[PDB]
Amino acid sequence: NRDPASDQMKHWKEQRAAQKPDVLTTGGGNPVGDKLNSLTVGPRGPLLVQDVVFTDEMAHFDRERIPERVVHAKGAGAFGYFEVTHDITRYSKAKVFEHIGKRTPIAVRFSTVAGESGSADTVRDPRGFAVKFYTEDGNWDLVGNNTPIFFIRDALLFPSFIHSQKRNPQTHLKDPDMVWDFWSLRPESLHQVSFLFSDRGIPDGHRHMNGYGSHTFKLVNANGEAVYCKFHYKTDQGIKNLSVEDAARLAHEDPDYGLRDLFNAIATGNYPSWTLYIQVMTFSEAEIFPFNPFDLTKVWPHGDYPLIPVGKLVLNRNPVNYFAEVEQLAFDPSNMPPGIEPSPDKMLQGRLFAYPDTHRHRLGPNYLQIPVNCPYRARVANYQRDGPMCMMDNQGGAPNYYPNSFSAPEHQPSALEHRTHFSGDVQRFNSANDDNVTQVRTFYLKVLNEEQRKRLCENIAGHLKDAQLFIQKKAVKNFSDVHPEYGSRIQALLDKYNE
Amino acid sequence: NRDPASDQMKHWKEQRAAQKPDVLTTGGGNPVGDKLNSLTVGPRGPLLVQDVVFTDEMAHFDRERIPERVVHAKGAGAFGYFEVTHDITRYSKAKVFEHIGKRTPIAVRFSTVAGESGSADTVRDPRGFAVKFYTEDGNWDLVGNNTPIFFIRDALLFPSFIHSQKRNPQTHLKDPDMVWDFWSLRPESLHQVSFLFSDRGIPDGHRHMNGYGSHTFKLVNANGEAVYCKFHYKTDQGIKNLSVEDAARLAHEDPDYGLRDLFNAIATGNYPSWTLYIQVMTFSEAEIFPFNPFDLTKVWPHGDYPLIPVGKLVLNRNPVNYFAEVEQLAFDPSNMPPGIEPSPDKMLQGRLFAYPDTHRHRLGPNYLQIPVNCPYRARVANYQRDGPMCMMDNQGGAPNYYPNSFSAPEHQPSALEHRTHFSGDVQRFNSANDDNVTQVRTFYLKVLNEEQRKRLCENIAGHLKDAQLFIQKKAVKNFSDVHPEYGSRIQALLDKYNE
Amino acid sequence: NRDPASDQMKHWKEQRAAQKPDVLTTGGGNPVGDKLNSLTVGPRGPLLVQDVVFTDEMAHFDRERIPERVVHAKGAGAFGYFEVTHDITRYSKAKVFEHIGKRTPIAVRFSTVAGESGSADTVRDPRGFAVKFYTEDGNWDLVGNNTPIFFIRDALLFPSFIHSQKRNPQTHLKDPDMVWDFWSLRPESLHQVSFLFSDRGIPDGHRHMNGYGSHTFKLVNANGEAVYCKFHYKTDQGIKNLSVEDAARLAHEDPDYGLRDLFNAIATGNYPSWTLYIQVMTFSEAEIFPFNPFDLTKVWPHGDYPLIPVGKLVLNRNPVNYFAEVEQLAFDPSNMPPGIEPSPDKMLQGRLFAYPDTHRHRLGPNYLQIPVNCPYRARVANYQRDGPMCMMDNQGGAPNYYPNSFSAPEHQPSALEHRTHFSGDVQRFNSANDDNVTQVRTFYLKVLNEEQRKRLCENIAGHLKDAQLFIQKKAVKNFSDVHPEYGSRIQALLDKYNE
Amino acid sequence: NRDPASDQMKHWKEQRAAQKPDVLTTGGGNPVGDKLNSLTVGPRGPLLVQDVVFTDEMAHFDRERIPERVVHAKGAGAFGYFEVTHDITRYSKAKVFEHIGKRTPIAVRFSTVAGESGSADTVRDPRGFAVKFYTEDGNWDLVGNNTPIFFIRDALLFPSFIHSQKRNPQTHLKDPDMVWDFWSLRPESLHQVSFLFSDRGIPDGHRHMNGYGSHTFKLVNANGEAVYCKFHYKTDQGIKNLSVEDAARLAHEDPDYGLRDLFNAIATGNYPSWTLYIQVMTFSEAEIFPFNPFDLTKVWPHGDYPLIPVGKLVLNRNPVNYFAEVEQLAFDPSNMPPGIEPSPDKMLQGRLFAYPDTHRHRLGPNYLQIPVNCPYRARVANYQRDGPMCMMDNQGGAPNYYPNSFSAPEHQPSALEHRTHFSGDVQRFNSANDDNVTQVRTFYLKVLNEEQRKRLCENIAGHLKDAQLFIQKKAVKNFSDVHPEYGSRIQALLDKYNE
Ligand SMILES: NC(=O)C1=CN([C@@H]2O[C@H](COP(=O)(O)OP(=O)(O)OC[C@H]3O[C@@H](n4cnc5c(N)ncnc54)[C@H](OP(=O)(O)O)[C@@H]3O)[C@@H](O)[C@H]2O)C=CC1
Repeated sequence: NRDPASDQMKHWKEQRAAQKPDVLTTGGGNPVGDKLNSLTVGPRGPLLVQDVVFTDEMAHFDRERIPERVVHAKGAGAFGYFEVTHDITRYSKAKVFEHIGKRTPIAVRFSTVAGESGSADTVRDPRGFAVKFYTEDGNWDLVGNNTPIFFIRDALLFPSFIHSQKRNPQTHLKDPDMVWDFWSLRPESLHQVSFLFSDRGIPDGHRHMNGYGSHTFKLVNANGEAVYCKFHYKTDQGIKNLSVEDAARLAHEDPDYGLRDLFNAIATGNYPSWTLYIQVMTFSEAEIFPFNPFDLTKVWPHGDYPLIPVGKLVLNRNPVNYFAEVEQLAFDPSNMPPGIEPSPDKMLQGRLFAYPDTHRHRLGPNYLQIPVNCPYRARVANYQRDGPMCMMDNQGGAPNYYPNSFSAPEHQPSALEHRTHFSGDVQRFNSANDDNVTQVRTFYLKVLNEEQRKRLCENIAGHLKDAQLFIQKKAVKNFSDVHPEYGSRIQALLDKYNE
Repeated sequence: NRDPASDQMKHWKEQRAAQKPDVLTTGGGNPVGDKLNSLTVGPRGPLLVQDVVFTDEMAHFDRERIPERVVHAKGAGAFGYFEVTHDITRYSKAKVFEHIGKRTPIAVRFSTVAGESGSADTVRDPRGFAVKFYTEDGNWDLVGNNTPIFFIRDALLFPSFIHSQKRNPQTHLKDPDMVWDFWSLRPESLHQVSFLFSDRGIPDGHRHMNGYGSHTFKLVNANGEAVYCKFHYKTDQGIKNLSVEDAARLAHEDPDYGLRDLFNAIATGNYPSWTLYIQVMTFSEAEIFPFNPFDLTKVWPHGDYPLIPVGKLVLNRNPVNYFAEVEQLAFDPSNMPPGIEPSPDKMLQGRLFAYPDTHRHRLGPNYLQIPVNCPYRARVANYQRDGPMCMMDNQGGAPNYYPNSFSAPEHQPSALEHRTHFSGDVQRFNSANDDNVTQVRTFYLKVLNEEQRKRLCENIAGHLKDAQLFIQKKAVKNFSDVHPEYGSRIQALLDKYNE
Repeated sequence: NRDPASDQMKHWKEQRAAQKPDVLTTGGGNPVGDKLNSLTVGPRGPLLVQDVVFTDEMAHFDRERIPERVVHAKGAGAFGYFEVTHDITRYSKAKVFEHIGKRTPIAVRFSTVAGESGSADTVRDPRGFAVKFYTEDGNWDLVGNNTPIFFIRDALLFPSFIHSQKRNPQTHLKDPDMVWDFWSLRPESLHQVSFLFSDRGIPDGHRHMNGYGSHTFKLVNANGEAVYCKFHYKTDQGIKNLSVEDAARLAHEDPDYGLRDLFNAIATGNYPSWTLYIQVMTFSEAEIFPFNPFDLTKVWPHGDYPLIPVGKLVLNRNPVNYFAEVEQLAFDPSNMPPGIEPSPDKMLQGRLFAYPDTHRHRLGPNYLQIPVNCPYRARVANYQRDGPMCMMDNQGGAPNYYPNSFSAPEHQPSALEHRTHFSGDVQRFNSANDDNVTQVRTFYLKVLNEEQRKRLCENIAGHLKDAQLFIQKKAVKNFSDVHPEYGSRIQALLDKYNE
Repeated sequence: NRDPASDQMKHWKEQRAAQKPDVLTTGGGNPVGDKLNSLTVGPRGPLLVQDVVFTDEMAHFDRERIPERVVHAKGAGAFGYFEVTHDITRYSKAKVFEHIGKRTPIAVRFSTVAGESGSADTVRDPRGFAVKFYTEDGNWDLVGNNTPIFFIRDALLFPSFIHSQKRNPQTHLKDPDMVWDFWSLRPESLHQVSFLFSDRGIPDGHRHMNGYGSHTFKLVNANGEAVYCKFHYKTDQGIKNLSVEDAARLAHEDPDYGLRDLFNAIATGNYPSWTLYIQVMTFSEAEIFPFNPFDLTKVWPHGDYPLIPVGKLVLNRNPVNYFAEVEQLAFDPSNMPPGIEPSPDKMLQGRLFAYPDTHRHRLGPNYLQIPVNCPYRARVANYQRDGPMCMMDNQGGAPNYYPNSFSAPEHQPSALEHRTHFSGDVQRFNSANDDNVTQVRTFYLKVLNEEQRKRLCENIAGHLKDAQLFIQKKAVKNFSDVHPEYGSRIQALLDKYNE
């Protein structure tokens, strides 16, 4: 008698004992007479083409795979609801926030960043925390991480950053020279790197970590007034981390530790939950903010910008088929219902394009008609047609052009976007040296105690150890810019690692 | 007031008059505020990425097209039912023939062969007549033509034949040298070419032609007893042809003559129907048959093997969305319910591989989950999993391996196929010199009268004249092998056409 | 003996006449022993799987087709050169214009707009005129039409317009009600529609029509100064059109009239050529221009902005394999070498995204690695890696991330784009009511003579007659906004055809 | 200084030291002026579509992934040559064996079977060992394992078997009951399962293991005489394994232990070499062989059928780009040059279909035109045309149909297959009850010593304990069917694991 996950097949048989097993059929529904023996000429003769039973199964096996996610490939999924606990209709007119008590079905995916489909869960890396809201004003995808910040603040460095985080193009091995050459040349990453190599770099499962929308977003109320915001969904189960000692053992003992823990939790009625908060910044407060309010490498301090609670996230359902419901999950930051809008955040702007595009590649042009991705709580009506694997009535014989005098769907003026005024030059602005150390200086000295600062440099030194000396001296110098003792600790550890 | 086809949008709006038009939404279900004006900076400024309304629409527009069919690309569709009128249960145990009165939902596609998506309907070519039967034991695709025979009798020559009937690989033009160089090198085409260039080469729409399964098929009844058979669909609307003169006029006046003719018919309640007949040959009679009974270039003469009535095919429903319902239609001759099986027809054996193969490319690995391709009157249960665009529960948490101790689907031993034993060396047997002339001589002398043979040579000479003299003399000689006068009539016209 | 098009294979054999025929192989290069006969057990036995010769040919045949172009599917191709004849280096620093006499290889594709792969060439429609310049600064794609203007001025209407021009989503028929309903609700189409329905709507082949960039572009010289421009590449063969009477005859007599004609021309040494002009507008003149200089439904009058000659485009080579060379051609308006840039033209803005997107769908992620699409006169080096069907060294073992301390490719600061200043509310500005008639009024009264206007109304009336009366009366008033006699001439024709 | 693998970028820079960095261009070859900062409106403004530098970079990143291999996903690659050292031309007429001393370029891929792209290398599993021979008669793909046998002997069980070895359809976890539920229901796997859980289940890298073709193949010499054969390709480095103790440790310390080991070896001049042997069975010996000579779960004993040496395979070159050269490597067992032919092995027959099929999905229809998949030592000439991503001239304007009178490729009668005679009922013959225990018994009793048997049982029990008890005792029952002492040593241990 084992954990509920391993008893998956066992329960399925029990859940069906009263029923008789179905007739085994071909993909076309034709009953198979025998599926253990190939159609051959004589007992030791060759196989026939006429064996259409064989081909139909064999061919589908051959196409079982789809391209994995280009980032965050290793993933865990769950389902539940979002429930409003406070009224913030003064900030957002989004129906998902309409009144206290309102529930919205959600879909959540947890993931790592660099690891592939088969990688270990208990490794040092950021963690994905994507949430899909099935609202009546369409689907809302809040694709956030377990950190309030990221390593870079311009989307043009994202493909580069990821490459450096993955495998060498010739050797196909993880190479720390790629890792630290990038990080040391781009000191803006100092903030997020400090987070990653801290205790929270290896969370104890998916239920013991916080989530952040990271990006500054725009909220718009009914009168047409707008504010900026941050999304924080903090763990109700409490922050708990794994030791570098306990994370490494698990890496071979249970590669899918996070997958198994989440599944076991929900299956056993122990439902994990998060409390959704926001921070709010007025357009006025945005212009006087000491840093760039849309810099993804920046946080909003809690003292100046307190958390305003909105609701609860509860995961109370395990997926039924992992592939069909979790691996085919597609999240689009461009999915924003009326009342929630993007800020001019350089990184967020890039994500508005990238995600729908990649889903059309990874899953298909009509990925939005896949059940788990469908906005099934909205009525989709538009002038979009066809595409590979078209799955519904394709909107019937409805007029497919707009405008028309034949009463096909109409635009909704209520859903017009907030109008902002901008001015300046149209060119590429250098953002590389906005203040990269001040908030990092704050994190190191004020948030961490002396013991965590000690482990922080150790985790850093242990990985920086593999880079060339010129990359090392560059990294240490970048760290010294945060705090001299911080920089001197890492290199002090390095002088011991270099024998 | 006009024909029903053109009034489609008019009728669509009338059908909705009580309702108010829907809110125009994105694929993610988010209402759009305006879909007539782009998000720009100032009235004459640049476009913004944060405008996801444009991208989501445009990106979908970009992927509207899927590969057209490699052959029979130009198509017309309709739906209806198959109804059993006579008892043929002594020959087949197939549920589709179970008792008199039995109805099966069907799907029919009509097509030409060589023309691409935009070509004219009224051209000389064979015609497709594919019928999809939605039976309880899965789908039955009886994929037939308007001819009992074909141009070739070996599956390895099919790509070649097709290439020769389509466009020249350099000029992208129809090439008479490609067409007849082939035909003259493969005299077996003499039978079907004679059919093609007769009156029935250009049918007056799809409602005035017969359809044939062409292939000899196998029928197996409840006792496991087997016979060979042919399928015949004779028009209840009567054979009716176009003169080449009026077919040519319609080619520019109405490129979609056959498509609209069908649509207008059904919409005005005038439902087209065909009468299903069979011919039956016992294992005893097959071996004493003068020719190869599985030779696709051979008919079974009515004198020896008369038609046995089975039922009626009735088309009484038009497609609602052509693309979702007719362009994504997939017929697999390999889709055969218990009671219907393949003969050793070299060509039919080849078709068992090709169609499922091409559909996985054209539509996708999971093309059978598309509504019109789905066997919705049967329960698909098997150990096939995953694949791109997985659309249902993916059969849940059911055990995905076979055999298993967990009550996942089981084979059904009753649905085993009839067992025949075969022998001779396993080798590549030459089929080039089976009787190519006897049945053709028969067709020329017995079935055609003096005026139709006269037009037959005129229709042939009119096309062969564009081929080189060495090809003409080669083709004519093949026609001379059929009948001296047949060869001599063609050469008489060619000498005038050659100036 | 026949035209060069018909003798393609004939010449192919003679051009090879000295050599022995090559060994017929599988895709894996294995020689075939027999490709006319299937491997079976006994002369009348079932086909074997062990026949991998059959499978390999058939499997490839099954995948011969790729998704056709969403628009401009019916096409003719040629290759040649662009030669600079005049000096415009004071306007553009682009290498393609560097000195007089300089030649650059080009590729040209001709197309209609609405017709599918099999549709007729000689129909009333705009004509595609895409030119790809293989410059040292990368490829330059000038994707223009045979008209200086278009039907719409916002990219959000393009999917709408196209749908209206193609087949009904239910009946799959061309629908005059769809066609004019769009046009009548959108009077901005009045300009281009006026072009389309008089003589130049049906050009006599591809060599007797002009080409236009239509869009306003930006030119930037060595001093960093910018101007706006229009591209006109006018035919050296002279404008020549087909009458409605016989253009219709060719639709059925020779569906590929332009396809054959273009091929025949080059092969017989008559190389077609076009003379490239530009028009130039300063930023200052853009500010005083009476209309929106980026309204695609507007021309720059020759009086105000005279043509400046640049060079010749000459097509002097026929393609060798149509598919590999013309069907796989991908033109990207986003392909612009340093010195040539986009204006804030809304329609042009949309094309920057749309074209690269669909090409990744239609052809593939690595579509730029296809020979005709490859920038073979430039050195492609970047941090792009992998993707489906990667065909080269994949840039070797070079570092794939940027920045790096390992001497991977570097930015070229000179190649930065022009800096413009923009400001205004970020909002969707209504352009629906920009002047729709003035330039149209000018075209009607000043450019056309009395019979061309008479023929113009006939062609419109001949097409509009099939639409509903409310659509007719709506359209006529739109035409009346151009000129009272114009609307009334059309209306005089409609009242008798409506019996 | 570090291992050669880690110094890849260091060395890349050195090889380039004289050179200055390339001009960074778009995929279309246009140089980019700045690729670190985005095109925006104002320093803190929104992103523009006009930034095509960004869009195309992101879009290509979005499409970097292709479906990983459905099996054998985790892989290592190397290149070298095959050298003939002995004469076996009396057995085979294949050009790869034509004379002593002859060298042929090879491509090798090493792999696990079940693990995905991110899985650990040092796990208990079979090892893939594929060799691609680039012969003048086309490519010869010898797709073998590190075992002479397999778990099953019929192709219809392969997809089922694989699923059981992979992840649970709901929980997405490795599931021990799935593994053994299958294995215990199919006792033929006892042989391969016995091999797997012995020392050689976890080899010390890829250079310390043997390769086997496993399948019986056919050899044909010039006289048309045929023999059956097994390929045994033995390591020159000697068998060397990792204990499970350090194999578990290496699993988290170095996920790509084998990948790095292979690369490091080749880079340091330490070239791995293996010796190719064959076993030969005459048609006469096949009829008297006590077991099925085509049973993939059976070996040919060395005593009756001694090893005949053929040549050497040597790997002396590392890949330059892993993706282009190793991840896109495609092996087809159906790729067989004249002189090598398939036996009637049920499993091998299935693989003729499966591999070409899956590659058309994974890589593309035209995957054989990929450099590493291309038969560059052969001339591909045939009548195959078009398809997505066509990369050469597509065989020019050559005639695309066969037969033809225009001197296109001709079949080569020399390349006909060996002709065999067969007889029997065409039916599905049951292979479940061929002798499943005898050859396993000798391995346990005669080949293993007393300590290896002890560990064999420990490793099984260590893994089998996780399955349900009803599954365990059934599996244990199979082990006792091999030998009573073998079964209960295992059973003594499971009962210890059952607390
Ligand atoms: N046996 C068959 O299935 C067919 C036979 N034939 C040809 O007729 C010869 C004799 O057949 P037999 O059965 O002995 O005598 P029949 O006269 O009974 O064969 C009559 C068949 O010829 C068909 N037919 C009549 N005119 C044409 C035409 N212009 N183009 C194509 N088909 C036409 C009829 O179609 P309908 O059924 O509408 O009268 C009928 O099916 C055969 O050798 C064969 O070549 C022709 C078609 C099929």
